[PDB]
Order: sequence, then structure tokens, then C-alpha cells
Amino acid sequence: MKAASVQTAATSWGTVPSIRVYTANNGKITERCWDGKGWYTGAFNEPGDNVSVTSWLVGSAIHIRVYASTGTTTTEWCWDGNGWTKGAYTATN
Amino acid sequence: ASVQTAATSWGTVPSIRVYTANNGKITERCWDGKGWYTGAFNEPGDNVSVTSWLVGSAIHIRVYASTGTTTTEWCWDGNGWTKGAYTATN
Amino acid sequence: MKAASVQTAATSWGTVPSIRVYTANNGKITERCWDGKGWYTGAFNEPGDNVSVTSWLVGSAIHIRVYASTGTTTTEWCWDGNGWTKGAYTATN
Ligand SMILES: O=S(=O)(O)c1cc2c(O)c(c1)Cc1cc(S(=O)(=O)O)cc(c1O)Cc1cc(S(=O)(=O)O)cc(c1O)Cc1cc(S(=O)(=O)O)cc(c1O)C2
Ligand SMILES: O=S(=O)(O)c1cc2c(O)c(c1)Cc1cc(S(=O)(=O)O)cc(c1O)Cc1cc(S(=O)(=O)O)cc(c1O)Cc1cc(S(=O)(=O)O)cc(c1O)C2
Ligand SMILES: OC[C@@]1(O)OC[C@@H](O)[C@@H](O)[C@@H]1O
Ligand SMILES: OC[C@@]1(O)OC[C@@H](O)[C@@H](O)[C@@H]1O
Ligand SMILES: OC[C@@]1(O)OC[C@@H](O)[C@@H](O)[C@@H]1O
Ligand SMILES: OC[C@@]1(O)OC[C@@H](O)[C@@H](O)[C@@H]1O
Ligand SMILES: OC[C@@]1(O)OC[C@@H](O)[C@@H](O)[C@@H]1O
Ligand SMILES: OC[C@@]1(O)OC[C@@H](O)[C@@H](O)[C@@H]1O
Repeated sequence: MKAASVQTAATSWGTVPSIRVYTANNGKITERCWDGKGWYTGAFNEPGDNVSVTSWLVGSAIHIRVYASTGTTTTEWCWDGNGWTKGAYTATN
Repeated sequence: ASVQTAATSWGTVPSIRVYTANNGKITERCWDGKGWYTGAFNEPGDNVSVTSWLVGSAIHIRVYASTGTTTTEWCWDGNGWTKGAYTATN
Repeated sequence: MKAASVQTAATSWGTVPSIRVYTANNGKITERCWDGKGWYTGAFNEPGDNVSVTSWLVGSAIHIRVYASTGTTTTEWCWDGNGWTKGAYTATN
């Protein structure tokens, strides 16, 4: 397809800080990461036309949730330290 | 091309709120650590963003619902959703 | 064509609180601000069809990152206490 304009979502944590920026582009969401020393590409790569994100700390451990939507189906993807796993989020859109 | 979403979270449980704009209406799904359920937020909007903050242990949520060039702010402050003072000149 | 629905992004900090709302409208992003005493127009004004935002505190100092996208080009804008400056962010494409 052709990407008219991409759509991003962003989250951050700590004081360095760490930042994650998710970009929905041509039905694919990819991730860019900053941990204080340059931007690099993250492991998140899942389908989606629209993305939102939230994150929180448990102690010094980061937890990230990415809500990826295509059509009326939103899939939650979870980062809890050991790879991206599909979460329990469901909606009836 | 799809529904549009916005998400916020608070605490360490955590609580999460996910807002979805679909065909002109924004609805809300909630996580408080024990399963997803539908929340009380239901207002018009084609586009949505959200932010939230804690005062002590109390949560305050602001949802920015946009239709055309008009953005309406909706406020949760512990007892129902009320319209906020936000305006813009778009 | 009639102007399509605007797209917004929001961040907040502290307990007053301070809130910043960014609106992408007809290719331009503007900013509205709240710090407890009425909404007002902020200094941020840059091109973009899409906007996302994140912010974090270092002590009392707020740091804001706005991701403004036009086409497939995302520009990061940085607030670190004294004016907006362009950040190092580049995307995968
Ligand atoms: O159905 S698709 O999404 O695959 C599609 C592919 C192409 C298309 O040309 C179009 C759709 C139609 C079309 C849409 C738009 S938009 O909806 O406003 O984005 C714009 C154009 C257009 O032909 C005009 C146009 C603009 C530009 S740009 O100003 O540089 O972004 C480039 C092109 C355009 O045709 C060339 C072009 C690039 C691309 S690329 O995949 O982005 O390289 C695909 C297609 C192209 O015609 C080939
Ligand atoms: O096609 S739409 O469903 O978006 C539509 C909604 C409304 C409409 O009145 C029209 C279309 C017709 C219309 C078309 C055009 S044109 O296509 O650009 O020539 C222009 C107008 C118009 O009413 C005039 C107009 C423009 C604008 S602005 O471009 O955003 O400044 C706003 C309005 C206009 O009447 C007010 C308005 C707002 C809204 S909103 O969605 O609540 O913001 C809906 C409708 C409105 O008429 C109600
Ligand atoms: O250190 C990089 C990384 O592991 O950080 C956590 C998540 O953002 C992952 O997708 C990403 O690859
Ligand atoms: O650990 C994963 C999980 O339980 O985290 C909290 C929520 O995001 C849930 O939807 C998700 O499945
Ligand atoms: O526990 C559910 C609830 O009361 O939480 C706070 C707000 O998100 C409300 O819309 C929602 O119904
Ligand atoms: O208590 C509601 C309110 O004052 O909260 C702070 C801002 O969100 C204002 O727009 C809003 O009217
Ligand atoms: O007090 C307003 C202001 O300085 O707050 C920080 C940034 O949001 C600036 O763009 C904005 O003008
Ligand atoms: O001080 C600016 C900067 O270094 O802050 C951290 C990241 O946002 C970088 O992209 C950015 O250039």
C-alpha cells in the first residue's frame, strides 16, 4: 500500500530516561528505543493501523502494554521482561 | 481504517483504562488486576487521547474527545464523568 | 475538502497538575496548557499531521518529547526547561 502519514505512540520511564516510540505504517507497527545512548530498533513488530501504549514500573522493572488495532479488533501486546506476549485485553467493537 | 485507541495506567496493580473511538462513539474498557470489564465512559468522538495522574491514592483522568475541529475534555475525579474547561481554536 | 477530525495527544505531571494537549490540525501541531488556573496557548508550534507525546520528571524538572509526523518522517521535539529543540530520533524508514 501507500502510507499517507504514519501514526505514533510513545512511552517513557526513569530518569535517563528510557523511551519507546511505536509507529504504525502500512499496517505494521514497529518500535524504536532510547536508553540514553542512541536510538535503536526494538523487538516489537506486530500488525496494526493504529497504536496506543501505556507503561508502569514495578520497582525498577518496566511493564509495557501496546494496543494495536486493525479494523475493529484491538490486540494488547505485553512486555513483562521476556518477549512480547498477547494480553487478555478484549473489546467488542 | 480502524478504531482509534488511547491508554493510561496508574499504580502497581496496575489499573489500566483503554478508550476506543469507533464510528463516532468512544467507549472504555477497564483492568484493575482481575479481568477486563466495561467502564462508564461513553461520549461522542472520532479521535481520542487520555492522560491521568494520582493525588495520593486518588485517580484523576482526562479524556480528550475530538469530532471535526472541536475537542471536548471529559474529567473523572472520583464521582462520574464531567465536562472540563478545555477549549482550543482549531 | 472539509477539514478532517483533529488528532490530539496529552501528557500530565505533578498533582496540580500540569497538562499539555497537542492538536494536529490541517498539517500543523499546536499546544494548549493547564497548570491549575485556566487553559492557555503554549509555545509549541510545528508541522505535523500526527502527534504523540511522552514526558518524565527528573526531580522537579519536567522533560517533554513530542513526536510530530508528516508523511513517513517523524521529528522529535524536546522540551528540557528552556525552549523546544529538535531531538536525535529517527525512525526505521
Ligand atoms: O492503494 S495504495 O495505497 O497502495 C496506493 C498506491 C499508489 C497510489 O498512487 C495511490 C494509492 C493513490 C494515491 C494516494 C495518495 S494519498 O491518499 O493522499 O496518500 C496520494 C497520491 C496517490 O496517487 C499521489 C502521490 C503522492 C506522493 S507523495 O506526495 O510523495 O506522498 C507520491 C506518489 C503519488 O502517486 C507516488 C507513489 C508512491 C508510492 S510509495 O509506495 O509511497 O512509494 C505508491 C504509489 C504512488 O503513486 C502508488
Ligand atoms: O462531511 S461531514 O459529515 O464531515 C459534514 C458535516 C457537517 C456539514 O455541515 C457538512 C459536512 C457540509 C459542509 C461541507 C463543507 S466542504 O465540503 O468543505 O465544502 C463545508 C462546510 C459544511 O458544512 C462548512 C463548515 C466548515 C467547517 S470547518 O471546515 O471545520 O471550519 C465547520 C463547519 C461547517 O459547517 C461546522 C460543522 C462542524 C461539524 S463537527 O463535526 O461537529 O465539528 C459538523 C458539521 C458542521 O457543519 C456538519
Ligand atoms: O532493550 C530493548 C527492548 O528489549 O526493550 C524492551 C522492549 O521495548 C523490547 O521490545 C525491546 O527490544
Ligand atoms: O501480565 C499480562 C497481563 O495480565 O498484564 C495486565 C493486563 O495488561 C492484562 O491484560 C495482561 O494479560
Ligand atoms: O472501575 C470502573 C470505573 O469506575 O473506573 C474509573 C473510570 O474509568 C470509570 O469510567 C469506570 O467505570
Ligand atoms: O476539575 C476539572 C478541571 O478543572 O480539571 C483540570 C483541567 O482538566 C480542567 O480543564 C478541568 O475543568
Ligand atoms: O508554561 C507553558 C510552557 O512553557 O510549558 C512548557 C511547554 O509546554 C511550553 O511549550 C509551554 O509554553
Ligand atoms: O536532550 C535531547 C535528547 O538527547 O533527549 C533524549 C532523546 O529524546 C534524544 O532523542 C534527544 O536528542
